[PDB]
Amino acid sequence: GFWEEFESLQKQEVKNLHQRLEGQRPENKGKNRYKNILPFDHSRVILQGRDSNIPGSDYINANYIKNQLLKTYIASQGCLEATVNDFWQMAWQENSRVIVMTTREVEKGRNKCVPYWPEVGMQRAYGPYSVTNCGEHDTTEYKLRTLQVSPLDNGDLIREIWHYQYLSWPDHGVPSEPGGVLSFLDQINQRQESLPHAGPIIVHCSAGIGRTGTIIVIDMLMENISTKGLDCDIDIQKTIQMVRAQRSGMVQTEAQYKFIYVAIAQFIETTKKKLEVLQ
Repeated sequence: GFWEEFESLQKQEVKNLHQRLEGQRPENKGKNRYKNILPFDHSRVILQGRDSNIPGSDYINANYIKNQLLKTYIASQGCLEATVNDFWQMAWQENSRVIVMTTREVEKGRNKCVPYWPEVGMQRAYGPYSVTNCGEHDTTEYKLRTLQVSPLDNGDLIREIWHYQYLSWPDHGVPSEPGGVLSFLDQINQRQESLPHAGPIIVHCSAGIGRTGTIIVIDMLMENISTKGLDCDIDIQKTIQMVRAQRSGMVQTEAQYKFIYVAIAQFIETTKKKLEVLQ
């Protein structure tokens, strides 16, 4: 009786998998970069520590993404000034220890993301959290900032968060070679794997679907390969569709689509050459 009746209610939620009502509350209008790029209600990140008596207080334009054909991710839009505190609430509650920013703050005179970290050696509050930038390391393609975050009501409860910003991947194109992105993801994965208890990796660009979707799909495919071997079914189209069921529009452009193929092809060839050496 019960499970059959329950299944009859599971039906409605299946059909509702494409709704994006929360992002359309009038209270949330200033929290979106684009009125038409909204998180699916079913997978949206719901902010805690907020007053449920205030409509929209739980909102952020971001969704959980998991590899439903295999670690997990959050795909987020890039901060507006009005949403920087919301971003830090999200990172704290999810226990995220790695942030992956795939955009510059401004590209070609267009705002993409406001900075939500302090300069090195600076400490400041973002709502009820204190964030300190403890140091930076520059490579040719990306910058790593080590942030220390703690609740203002619990000052000694410190978490280190590693913030990786890719600097050479414009919203209007893709990198000329995939090597930079592949080594960037290798460092990110080494960091994440070193922390079994860490929450989802937070990945963002400007709208949170283009470069964000592209880098997440590359990472999931690399994971699949590293786990199953070079024998595995690599189905890029299927992987993208799976990720699109969780946040609308992930992997936006034809250049991004081709870049996934180019990145994975190089990853496979590099892997094969190393294995050839070991045998």
